[PDB]
Amino acid sequence: TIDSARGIFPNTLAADVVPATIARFSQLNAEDQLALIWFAYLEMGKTLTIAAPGAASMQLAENALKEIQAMGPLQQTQAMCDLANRADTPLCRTYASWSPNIKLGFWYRLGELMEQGFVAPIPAGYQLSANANAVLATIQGLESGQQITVLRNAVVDMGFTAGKDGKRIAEPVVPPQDTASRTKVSIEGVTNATVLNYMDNLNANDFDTLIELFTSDGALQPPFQRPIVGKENVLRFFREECQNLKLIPERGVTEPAEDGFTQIKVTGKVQTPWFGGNVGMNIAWRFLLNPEGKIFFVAIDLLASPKELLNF
Ligand SMILES: CC1=C(/C=C/C(C)=C/C=C/C(C)=C/C=C/C=C(C)/C=C/C=C(C)/C=C/C2=C(C)C(=O)CCC2(C)C)C(C)(C)CCC1=O
Ligand SMILES: [Cl-]
Repeated sequence: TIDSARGIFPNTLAADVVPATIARFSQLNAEDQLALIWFAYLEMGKTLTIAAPGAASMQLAENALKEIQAMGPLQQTQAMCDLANRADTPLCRTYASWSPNIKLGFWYRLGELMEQGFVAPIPAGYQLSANANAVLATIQGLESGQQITVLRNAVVDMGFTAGKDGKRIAEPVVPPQDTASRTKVSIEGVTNATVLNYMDNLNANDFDTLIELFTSDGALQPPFQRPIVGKENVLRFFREECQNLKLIPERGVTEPAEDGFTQIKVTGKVQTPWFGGNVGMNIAWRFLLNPEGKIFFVAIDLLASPKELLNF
């Protein structure tokens, strides 16, 4: 089953401090949630610059941003608290319809406006609650790759989803990289063509080729999230959330599994277009391939430390 395949390579130590820290953050008072992330954002910006949101994304968030910018200060603060509290409001429903990148670009803009004083800032001299100060301390002790994953997950969690098949807004799909200019990965130990083609197609934004590597019932499990099952949902996820990554796999190991299956573990690094080469996340991929080589299951794990990379 997909759910049992979740257990392959049980030695892999994932960075479960990330969902732990998100769960602590999610307990906090909404104003402290907003202050804490402001605090973390300012500090992090001393050494790491976030890439600008794409034009399409900004256009899609523009109405909502304008609405907030038109509010009085107290209402601005209430609107941001509504998003953090996951209140059911029109703003919260609009926000929930957005892909992660659009939500991130919305908050990018608000951060700039708060820095400039045009959107109500965190109150001057604000002191975090006892629980919130310790949450921030944990965040600031993590590796940058973990730090940025905590911030993304806090952003994505905000807002209010009412319904099963509500509208989904995402950025337009980029055209795949021309075949001529495509790079090929090299992985120590691993010549498996399905793994190599996985990595190379994702790096080229070639989602239609990538999806064809999977079994019809196959699943992909992103870090700290449940498996996404079947070709339509996995392709959806590629198109909405997996554009412009850079996968830098380094080494792997290849083992038999029950029934002519093969299990392969690869470790390496990943860069998100929000940070480019300044943040390299430590990642493992865990593949379960059927006898024909298609992908029945792949898990992508954020690793606890670089000491989890194979043969560090
Ligand atoms: C919120 C907020 C603010 C602002 C906050 C702001 C502006 C925060 C901005 C935060 C940003 C821009 C975070 C970006 C994170 C991106 C990550 C972790 C991507 C990981 C990708 C991975 C691992 C993908 C890997 C993958 C591989 C390898 C596969 O093989 C398959 C695909 C898959 C995707 C799984 C303010 C500052 C205004 C204060 C108030 C406040 O609350
Ligand atoms: Cl990303």
